[PDB]
Amino acid sequence: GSGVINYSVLDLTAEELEAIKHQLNPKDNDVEL
Repeated sequence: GSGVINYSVLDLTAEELEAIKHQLNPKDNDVEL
């Protein structure tokens, strides 16, 4: 019954947003959704 974190951000940075789009150097090594 692990809790879930609420991540709701709109004011994202260009450098941050671009980083996700590229998905370069990920962190999730196992169990990905």
